[PDB]
Parts: sequence; structure tokens; C-alpha cells
Amino acid sequence: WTATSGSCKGRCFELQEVGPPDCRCDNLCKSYSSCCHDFDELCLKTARGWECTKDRCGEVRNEENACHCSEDCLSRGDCCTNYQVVCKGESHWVDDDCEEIKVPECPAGFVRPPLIIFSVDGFRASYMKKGSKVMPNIEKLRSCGTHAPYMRPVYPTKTFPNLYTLATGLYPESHGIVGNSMYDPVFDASFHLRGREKFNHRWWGGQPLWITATKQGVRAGTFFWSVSIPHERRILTILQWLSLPDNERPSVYAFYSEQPDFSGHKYGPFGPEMTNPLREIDKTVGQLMDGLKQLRLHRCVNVIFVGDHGMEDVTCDRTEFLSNYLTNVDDITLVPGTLGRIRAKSINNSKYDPKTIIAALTCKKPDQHFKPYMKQHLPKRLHYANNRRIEDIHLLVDRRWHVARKPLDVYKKCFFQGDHGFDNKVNSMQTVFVGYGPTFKYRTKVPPFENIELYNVMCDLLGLKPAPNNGTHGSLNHLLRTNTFRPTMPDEVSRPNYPGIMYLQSEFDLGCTCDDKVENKLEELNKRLHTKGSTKERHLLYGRPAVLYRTSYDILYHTDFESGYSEIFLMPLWTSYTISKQAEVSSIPEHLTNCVRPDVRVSPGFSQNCLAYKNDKQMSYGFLFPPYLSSSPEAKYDAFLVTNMVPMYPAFKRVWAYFQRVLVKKYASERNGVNVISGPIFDYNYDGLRDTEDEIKQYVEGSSIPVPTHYYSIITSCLDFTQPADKCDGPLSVSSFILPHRPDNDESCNSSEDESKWVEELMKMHTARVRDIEHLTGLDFYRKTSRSYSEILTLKTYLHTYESE
Ligand SMILES: *[C@@H]1O[C@H](CO)[C@@H](O[C@@H]2O[C@H](CO)[C@@H](O[C@@H]3O[C@H](CO[C@H]4O[C@H](CO)[C@@H](O)[C@H](O[C@H]5O[C@H](CO)[C@@H](O)[C@H](O)[C@@H]5O[C@H]5O[C@H](CO)[C@@H](O)[C@H](O)[C@@H]5O)[C@@H]4O)[C@@H](O)[C@H](O[C@H]4O[C@H](CO)[C@@H](O)[C@H](O)[C@@H]4O[C@H]4O[C@H](CO)[C@@H](O)[C@H](O)[C@@H]4O)[C@@H]3O)[C@H](O)[C@H]2NC(C)=O)[C@H](O)[C@H]1NC(C)=O
Ligand SMILES: CCCOc1ncc(-c2ccc(C(=O)NC)cc2[N+](=O)[O-])cc1C
Ligand SMILES: [Ca+2]
Ligand SMILES: [Ca+2]
Ligand SMILES: [Cl-]
Ligand SMILES: [K+]
Ligand code: NA
Ligand SMILES: [Zn+2]
Repeated sequence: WTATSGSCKGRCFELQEVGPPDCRCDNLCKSYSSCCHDFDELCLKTARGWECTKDRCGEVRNEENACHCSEDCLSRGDCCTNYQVVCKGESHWVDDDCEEIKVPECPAGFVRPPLIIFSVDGFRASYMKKGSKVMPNIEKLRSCGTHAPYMRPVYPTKTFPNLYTLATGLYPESHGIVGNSMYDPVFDASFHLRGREKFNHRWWGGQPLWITATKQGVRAGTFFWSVSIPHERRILTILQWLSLPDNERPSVYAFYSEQPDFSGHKYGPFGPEMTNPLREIDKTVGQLMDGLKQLRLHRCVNVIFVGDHGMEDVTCDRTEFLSNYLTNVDDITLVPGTLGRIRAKSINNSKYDPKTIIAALTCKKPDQHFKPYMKQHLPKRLHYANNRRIEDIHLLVDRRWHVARKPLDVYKKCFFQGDHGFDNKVNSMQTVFVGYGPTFKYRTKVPPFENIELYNVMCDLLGLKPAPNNGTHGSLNHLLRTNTFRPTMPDEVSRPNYPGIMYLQSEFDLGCTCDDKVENKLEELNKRLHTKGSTKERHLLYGRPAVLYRTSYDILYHTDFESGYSEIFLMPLWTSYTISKQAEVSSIPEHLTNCVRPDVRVSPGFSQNCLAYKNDKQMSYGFLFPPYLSSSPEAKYDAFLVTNMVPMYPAFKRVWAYFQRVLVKKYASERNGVNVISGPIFDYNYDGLRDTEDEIKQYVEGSSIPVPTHYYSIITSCLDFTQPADKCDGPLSVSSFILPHRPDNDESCNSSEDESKWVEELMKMHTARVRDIEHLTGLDFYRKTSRSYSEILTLKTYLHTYESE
């Protein structure tokens, strides 16, 4: 019930929300059907339009007008945005030459530069170049302020997931808004774009910027606008709030625009009908900037121009139907569109089986335009699994396509020419970032970054302390003139042991053999110094990684490679080696094919054994440092040490062997040498965090050798590839992957072909940030470089996407 009989007289767009059943006048009252009777009349005036004309100049104040051209309007803070241009011979903001803003130039009373977030739905990254002729305001913001070629949204590339990520710094799996449409098994409730349930506070986790600000004593304008409030009214409202007395005036504001997304759904991302929407957005920007300039706030305010996702071409004829794959199509519910989410229609059906559903959706048609996944098998870079609201079965849909249940769902619902929601590495999904103001840099391009990073910066811009989030704080310092947050390296928790020769061959009963029984003063001093660390400067280029948890491990040195060996997991946590441009691939000689050697530095009780692998019919084994790249026939023996061994499914061995034998050498040639750090990952509870011992769901049969869920590699070289990896003087260049450790290659539909036809494709899909690898291993890389910590932070958050230009 709402008792809509109160009034909005002097309450228009009140900042505090009044409690039911009293009537409301907040910018969200229309969406709850709870505005006072006189809201439209008093608060949504439209009389005479949005612009001053020559004849309105110096007029008599008529309170009915939407905005004013009277003499007293500047004091009232309620002029039309063009008042000074029309009536005082001033010029539009866009027509002024841009001058650097070395310091905030604010009116007296301002405790800090305010922040305006200008959000534009569906603003594809390419619109910046492709629409530059029709967006002079936006283009001035971009070229005078700080900008990125594009900003990467989060998956799923939808509105609410992305706007709430901006607001919180969190992955959707952590903030809860994991789609535009959701079911929560625990609440037994559903979340839709239409309706009431989307307003209930239990869906929304984390701590959004407006709450972060309020708790720390910074006042916030209300971020949301009811859909029927015209854009011009939103701008005038923000401008009005900026005129308030120092004690009531907010420090952070938000504007949202439904365009260009609304039009892009109808016309496609580049429909000729798209030029007008891009013009209107620019005009709106102009109005804001002209309004700020009237109030002397245009060299005081920080403006963030930001999109939620891009837009792709999608039509009805490009829809795949699950009814062409499944018989039991009515025992299932599907969340449809640019992503698939399948669950049972009824929990009382005990015959429904996810296993056979996946199988039935796997590589069934030669051109298939979606791929089924158990959520835990989705690429780790998507961070899309650890939430009860994400269904166990997910369909990653090809760019340009749709997935629906039955064909009736499509025609009983062609309407659209555009859509979005695909994998967030897809070019057409990229969106924009521009920052303009005294705290941002002047005329500066920065590299592409991810939207999870903005929350921290917005907090820096406001003098706030961020709530714990998934940004990496300091990784976007290069955006800022000042107010930079100065981060320290996390402290190492566990210090390594450095074991020497402590055990005799005969103490090992591992069930391993090696043909290593063939027999000098010059060359024996040489191997000693290698096992103490004479080549360590060569293979450990950026320091040893720090172990940020409590554990027991050993550093092991060798001619060709260095490792941190875990006595708890019985394998290395990491192995580090450098392959230079000139290095040569060799084979595994016949006599050493099944050779596994005891490591005399590590006790039998902390080693694996061959018998476990013999007795396990499913599991085989592999090596972290590849024997193929041994520097000499003698060094090659080191690669067969039981401490270099890790568990591998024969299906995964095909992947790993091709990566080690072919791809490593390929990258060394292309990149002028590479440093490689490789290791196992354990994430049985799919939270993106390193599992402790008691979380491991699978061991090698009849042993305590734990099975990794993934294998990573970090490949580093010099950004200036004229300098070889091992002698680099400048910035570094990195790419990484987190390969799922799977007993079959069902994910790659071409896996019965030669490895050169599918392997590198799989690796690309599983590309990763070093930071992803850090969360999953509890290690901290790049501890000793000649580079600044902020710059390293940026490097760690880099993602190599393999998307073209
Ligand atoms: C990205 O960044 C985020 C933010 O930093 C990272 O997530 C954090 O990770 C922490 C570790 O996983 C986690 O800490 C836990 O806190 C638990 C209490 O949680 C409440 O309080 C927080 C803080 O205010 C709040 O944010 C939470 O809100 C969640 O839950 C509701 C729904 O229930 C949602 O509204 C909201 O969206 C959010 O959901 C998300 O997070 C939770 C994780 O808590 C997930 O379950 C959801 O799927 C969703 O993703 C909560 O209101 C606390 O209970 C935990 O403590 C247990 O474990 C410790 C280990 O130290 C142990 O000592 C304790 O015994 C305890 O175990 C007991 O309970 C167990 C389970 O019932 C049981 O098995 C045991 O036997 C014990 O009885 C834990 O310390 C922190 O909450 C989240 N924060 C957020 C916002 O998600 C994230 O890791 C980052 N991602 C990456 C990849 O780096
Ligand atoms: C810094 C990000 C601010 O966070 C947000 N900003 C705007 C919205 C929002 C979403 C949809 C619509 C709409 O009209 N859809 C038809 C309107 C608004 N709105 O006006 O607020 C949501 C959020 C979380
Ligand atoms: Ca959107
Ligand atoms: Ca985990
Ligand atoms: Cl969705
Ligand atoms: K085996
Ligand atoms: Na296959
Ligand atoms: Zn949309």
C-alpha cells in the first residue's frame, strides 16, 4: 500500500528515501508505483523545452518552465544548460581549446573534486573511431583526458552483471547478479528484468560504491533513474544537486543511458539507424559539460565515460535448437540467448541425468555453434562457477548465434538484429573507458584493462578505502595524475629448505627403473656447482616466487631448471626455466623411455612412486621441465628425477607433450627466448582459490599423490624483442594459460586429428592472467625485477586474447 496523498512540494528528487506507506519523490519512485500525486506536475516539468532562445534571455521567472533563462537562475542553480551561450555570449565547452588541468579549480566550500559516472549501455569499443565525426563532445573528452582503446567487460556480457561489477569490483559469481535472469534454489525465488523481485536486497551482494562512500562519510547522489525520466531531466537534476549547500551536496553522481543498446538490438551494431542515437548521447554529454562550465565546475569535476558491454550482429535464422539434439527436451528448463544455462524442469524427476545431456550436446553436428560445459570446466578466466545461482550445465555460444529450447520459443515470443552476452574476450563485446578531470592524466592513452578494476580507482578518486574486491589495487595507477595508492609486496609466509645429498639410492623402493648405470675431476666439480645454483640466474629471471601460505617445500637446483618442491603435495608447486632463441629440441632416447630416478635430496617418504602409476589404469605421468629441451645428453638425466614428475591422464599427455615439444620452441624463436614457469593447480571446489589438502577429491590409486585439476604456464620475455629474454633492460611481455586436466579431449571436436590442428586452439581458449594463477596457487611472481611495482601489477593483470585487431 502507498498513501499517495502527501506532496512533493520542495521535495523533488530527495536524496534520502522515505518509508512506506508514505509517498515518495525520489528518482526511483515511478518504478515502484509510489510517487506522490503531484510528482509529474512539480518534478517532471517540460514546459518550453530544454534550451534557452534569444527571446527568453533575462525573462521573468515562470516556475512552470522545465529550465530557466531568467537573471536569478545561476543562484537558483536551475538554468538551461545553454543559458550562458545564448544570453551571455559564452561559448560551448566543446568549442574551447583544451587546456591541461594541473590542479582542481573548484568553488570555495568544495572539500574534494566530485565524481560523475556517465554510463552508456551497449557502447561498443569501435564506436569511438567509427562514430567520431558525429560525437564531438565525447571525442574531446577522449582526446584531452585519459583513455583506453577498449575496456573488457565481465562474462556474461550483460547489463546488470556488468553495471554491478563496475559498482562493486566483484566477479558476478561473488556479487550474485550472475545474469539478467536467475533462479536461486535456496530462496526458491526468481529474478527478472521485468517485475518487483529484482528490487529485493538479498540478491545484491558485496559493497557497491554508494554504500562504501556513505559509510565513510562521503555523500552520494542516488545512482538509479526510472526509465520514464528523460535524459535532459537527469542532467538538470545532477546539476541541481551540485548547487546545494556544502553540508548536503553529494560528492559522487551517476547518469545512465539506455542508448545505444536499445537501438542496437533493433538495427545491429552498425545499422545506418545507429547514427542518430550516437548523436543524442553526444548532445547529452555536451549539456552536462556546458552545465558544469556555467557553475564553474568544468575544471573541478572528474568525469568517467564508461560502457557496460558492446554489441554484435545476431539474427533469428542463426539460432540452434536443443530439440535437434535431445529427446527429453520437456524435462529441462533453459535460460536462452547468447548463453545457455540448463537445469531440470522438476527436482522430483530422478531420471534426469546431466551426464547424458552433455554427451548428447557434444560435437554432434559438424558446424555446431555452441559448446556444452560442466560449469567447473569453463575456462578459468571467466570466473563463472562459484555460485548456487549458476546452473551446473552451461552452453558457451558462438559469437553471432543464439540458443533456444524449441523453435516455438523463437516465433511465439523477426524482431532483433543485434545482441550481446557472449564470452568476454570477443571483440564485438568490448566497451569503452574515458576519464577526464584534474585527478586523471592529460592527453594519455593507457592499455586495455578489465572493468573489475574501476571500483578501486573510483574509491581512490574519492579518498575512500575499498571493500575487499577482485581488482588488483595499484594496477591502474598509470591512469592517475595523483591520489595514487602505493601498494607493498605481500610478505612471504613460508621459507624454503635447501636440501643437499641426504639419501642413498638403495633407500628408495619406488618401483622405478632407469638405464642410468654408465660412468673425471673437471666435470664433477661442474655438476656440483649446477646443483648449488650456478645457472640459477639464467633460469630464475625474476626471483623465486613467494609462497603466501603455511607449507613445507624445498628449492631444487639443476643445470637446466629450478623448482620449488612441495613435501605436502609430493610434486613441485612451480618449475622455472629459460629457453633461448638458439636452443635446440632433441628426442627422448630409447633406453630412457620409462626411466624415473630417485632424487637423493628428497626422502622416499616425500616422493612419488612408479608402482602407484602402474597400478592406476586411468592415470599416467608427465614432466614439468620437458626432457626434449635438455641442454646436453648429461643434463637430460635431471629431467627424469621423480621430483620433476606429475600425474597426467593419457588424453592430457597429448596436449602437454605437444606444448613442450613444439610450442615452447616456437615461442622462443618468435619472441627471442622465453622464460617458462609451469605447475599444477588444485581447485576441486571451483572457487578460483588454492585448495588446502583436505579439499582434494582425487588421488592416484592407492597412494597419497594428489591429482591436479589444472596445469598452468607463465611465458615471459622482453617487450622489445631485439633484446633476448635473459638480457632484458625494459618492460616485460607475458602470456599464460590454465589448462584443465581432463581424462578425455571431448572439449576439442578435432582431437582425433594431429595435435597441430587443435592443441594451440585449446590453449588459446584457456588463456589467463598471471593474477588468475596467483589466486589458484597462493604464489606471488615477479618479486625481483628492475621494474616499478605498479607496472608489474599491470603486467600481472594482462590477458593475451588472441583476438585480431
Ligand atoms: C573476489 O573477491 C571476493 C571478495 O573479497 C572474494 O570472496 C571472499 O572470499 C572469502 C573466502 O571465500 C569469504 O570469506 C568467508 O566469509 C564467510 C562469511 O561471509 C559473509 O560475510 C561476507 C563479508 O561481509 C559477505 O560478503 C558474504 O556474502 C556472501 O553470501 C551471500 C549469500 O550467502 C551473498 O549475498 C553474497 O553475494 C556473498 O556470496 C558470495 O560469497 C560466498 C562466500 O562467503 C559464496 O558462498 C557465494 O557462492 C558467493 O560467491 C557473507 O554474508 C565465512 O562464513 C567463511 O568462513 C568459513 O571458512 C573459514 C576459512 O577461514 C573457516 O575458518 C570457518 O570455519 C568458516 O567455515 C564455516 O562454514 C563453512 C560453510 O558453511 C563450513 O564448511 C565450516 O565447517 C564452518 O562451519 C569465509 O571466511 C568472503 O565472504 C568472500 N566475499 C565475497 C563478497 O564473496 C573472492 O574469493 C575473490 N575471488 C577471487 C577469484 O579471487
Ligand atoms: C556505476 C554503475 C551504476 O550501477 C547501475 N547503474 C544503472 C543501472 C540501471 C540498469 C538498467 C536500467 C534500465 O532502464 N533498463 C531498461 C536503468 C538503470 N538506472 O537508471 O540506474 C543499474 C546499476 C547497477
Ligand atoms: Ca546493457
Ligand atoms: Ca579452491
Ligand atoms: Cl542471462
Ligand atoms: K597408468
Ligand atoms: Na574430441
Ligand atoms: Zn542489451
